[PDB]
Parts: sequence; C-alpha cells; structure tokens
Amino acid sequence: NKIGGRRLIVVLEGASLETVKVGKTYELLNCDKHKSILLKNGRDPGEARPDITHQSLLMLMDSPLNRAGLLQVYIHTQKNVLIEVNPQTRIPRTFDRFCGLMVQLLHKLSVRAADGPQKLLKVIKNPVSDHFPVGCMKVGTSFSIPVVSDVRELVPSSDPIVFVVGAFAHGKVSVEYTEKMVSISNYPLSAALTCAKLTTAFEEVWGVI
Amino acid sequence: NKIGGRRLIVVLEGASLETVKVGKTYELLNCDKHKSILLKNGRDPGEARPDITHQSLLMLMDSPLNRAGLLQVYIHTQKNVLIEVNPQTRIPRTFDRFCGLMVQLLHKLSVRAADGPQKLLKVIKNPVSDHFPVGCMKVGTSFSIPVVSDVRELVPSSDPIVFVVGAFAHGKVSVEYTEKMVSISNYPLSAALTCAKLTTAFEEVWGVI
Ligand SMILES: Nc1ncnc2c1ncn2[C@@H]1O[C@H](CSCC[C@H](N)C(=O)O)[C@@H](O)[C@H]1O
Ligand SMILES: Nc1ncnc2c1ncn2[C@@H]1O[C@H](CSCC[C@H](N)C(=O)O)[C@@H](O)[C@H]1O
Repeated sequence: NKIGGRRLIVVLEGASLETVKVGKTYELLNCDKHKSILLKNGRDPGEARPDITHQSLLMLMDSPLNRAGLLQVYIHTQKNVLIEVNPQTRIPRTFDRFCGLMVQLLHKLSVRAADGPQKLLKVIKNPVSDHFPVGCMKVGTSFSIPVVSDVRELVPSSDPIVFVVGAFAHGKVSVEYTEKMVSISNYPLSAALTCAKLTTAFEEVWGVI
Repeated sequence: NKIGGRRLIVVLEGASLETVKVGKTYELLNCDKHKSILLKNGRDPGEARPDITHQSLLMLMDSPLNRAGLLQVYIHTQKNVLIEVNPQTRIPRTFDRFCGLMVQLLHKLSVRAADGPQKLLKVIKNPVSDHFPVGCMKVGTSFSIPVVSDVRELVPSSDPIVFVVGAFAHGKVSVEYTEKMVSISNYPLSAALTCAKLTTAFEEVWGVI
C-alpha cells in the first residue's frame, strides 16, 4: 500500500468565529461592526477577524489537493468550538454570506446540504487530536521558528499528516498535540497564503497536477 | 548582470470593478446588491464579481515575491480602465473597505498614501503592453490549454516576464500581446489560487525564501 492513508489534515487554530446579539438579530462578531460591545471573559472584540478564516477556507477548499480527495479541514475557534468541514463544502466567496453560514452553524450545530441529507459543516467533540487517524505526524506552523523548512521535504510519501495554521488576528500556534513547529518562510505570511503554499507543496509531492 | 531586470508582472485581466449610482450614493457594482439595475452596453450586473479581484490582490500583495521587490501588478477592468498598483499598497482585508477604495480610485483616478505624496493606485493609459519593460515574454493562463505546464520551468533566470490571469466571473484570457497560453493545472482554479501558485513558483526559482 504505497498510497496508504495519505492525506493532509489542516487545523485552522484560534479561528475568530463567534456570534453576538445586537438588538433582536444575531451576527457574526466582526471588529468593524462590534468594537463598542462587551464580551464575556474580558475578550477583545477589536481582535475579531473572521475574514482570516473565510480567506483561508477559500484557498483550502479550491485546492487541487481537496478536489483530488487528499485534504481534510477542521476549524478550532477561540471559544473552543471544533468544526469539521466536509470536503464537498463550497465556501461562499462573499464574506457576508460566509458570516451568515457560520451563524447558522454555531446555532444549529450543523449545516446540511439543501439537496441531500449530508452534513457539510458540523460541530464535533474536542479534542481535535481524537479525530486524527493512526500513524499521523502533527506539525505546527510559526514565523518565529529560526530555521525555515522546505515544505516538500515535510511531505510523507504514504502517511497522513496534520498541519496547524493560526487563524487568529494575532498570536502563535500553541497546542498540546504537535510534535514539532516549522517556519516555511523568512516573511510573516497570511494564514490564507500559508494554506495555498501547504496545499501546493503536497500536490507536487503526491502527484496532483 | 545575473539579476538583470528580472521580475514578475501580473495583469489581472477583465477585472469586475466599476461604479454605479444608487440614489445619491456611488457604490462598487456587485451582483448581490445590483442585479435589478441596468447597465450601459447591455452588460450584465449579475456577472459583477469584484471579490475575485479583491482576493487575487490579497495573494499577490502578501507574497514574499512582492515584499522582495520582484512583483508588479496591473488591473485591466472590463470597462477598459487600466490601473497600476504600487508594490507598497496594502490591500484591505475587508471586502467593503476594498470596494470603497476602488470607488475612490475610479472617481479621482488615483489614491495617495495618507502619510506621503506617493500615489499607491493610479489609472494609467492603455494599452498595458506599452508599460512592460524591454526583453519581456508575455504569457496568458487558461484551464482550456490541453497540456499542463510546470510553472517553475516557465521562470526565466534573468528576464522580466508577464503573466495574464483572468479576474472575470466567467471568460477566457484573450489579449493581443501574449506570445503563448499555458495551463498550470488539470483543475479549474480560482484567480486567487492561480496568483498564489505563480508567485510561489517564481519565489522558488529566484531564491526568495
Ligand atoms: N513564515 C511562516 N512560517 C510558518 N507559518 C507561518 C508563517 N507566516 C505565517 N504563518 C502561519 O500563518 C499564521 C499567520 S498569523 C494569524 C493569521 C494572520 N493574522 C492573518 O491575517 O492571516 C500563523 O499563525 C502561522 O500558522
Ligand atoms: N488550470 C488553469 N491553468 C491556467 N490558468 C488557470 C487555471 N485555472 C484557472 N486559471 C486562471 O484563473 C482564472 C479563473 S477564471 C476567472 C476567475 C474565476 N471566475 C474566479 O472566481 O476566481 C482564469 O481566467 C485563468 O487566468
């Protein structure tokens, strides 16, 4: 079995996705609309950047890696909500539509296809590490790592592997389950470009062209 | 001169960027807001997808290639407006803010930095080919090309080169100045992922890590 159970698992860690009530209407928290409200636990609405997750998901789900069936995505929010993304999910290109979809997800706990019974988005049980397959390395990503890795040299020939990419406005990926941390550039990148780069490198090594 | 005048020039061709008047307010045309208005020349407001240009510009301007000084970007709109992007321009991550910026650009014909006299966006004279440097190959991109090219094999060692990427909702890059057309994948990609892939390939060949 030279294919084995190979696939890339990306966790978007610290994603800024959460709902707030304004008047009678529920909206996705957003630092352009909601700087003047107050949050539980002293959290800062000025850091609410759901656009980072939107743009990262667009790159991940568009990727040839995804449409070849070699990608799985999870989202782990700053409120400790774990979301599984069905590989069939088309993320809306429109930011406002994306936000409405996330409000529905966080309220109902899943979103089903309108043309079938299949859940395309689902809130699942923490920790995300319980959902990884056996024989799987776990790698976190950070600009702060002083040596830069070539991503193609990190791709296993026949194993599944997890990469954790931060989806916060500011911070550093720091989770219990990673076995190492890598930098992939001497420049600080967007999460979305990081995702495009990871998928591109895996596509090359696994022969998705 | 082993560096020469090398750099990557990307033209976003057929970008959906134009202003409409609704009431007393000018807005960027958008197929979610404006399907019920009428346009000059029988054009279809349902095809107005400025998000494609927004997301492509985010990938281009974030790229290590751009911050190493090896990228130039032009935008050529469906209304035949040619826009030069200063390499220093930070494209807003917020779609609504991006749209307001484009309205200002299309009205005033430039946008200056707020902290200096430098124009960061400017409407310039067609044709875009008059603005390319000497010794420059011109390549268009399309999924319809039956043979797929490895992008790294297209990167010249020491010359400038132009890549034309469609920024329309639907269509095919078809311009007078390209010398060849290439596919870079067996999958139809987003413009934005195409841009991430081009910049990534050029970064590798030109040693931007
Ligand atoms: N040079 C680098 N090496 C490895 N990972 C990087 C990187 N630059 C960025 N990243 C990844 O991308 C994230 C960027 S920081 C968080 C996202 C960012 N605020 C945004 O607007 O997109 C990091 O958490 C890290 O996971
Ligand atoms: N396999 C492929 N090979 C080469 N270029 C491709 C490609 N897939 C997409 N492109 C480029 O990306 C554009 C996608 S079509 C226009 C953009 C698209 N509607 C979007 O939503 O982003 C094409 O015009 C072409 O320039």
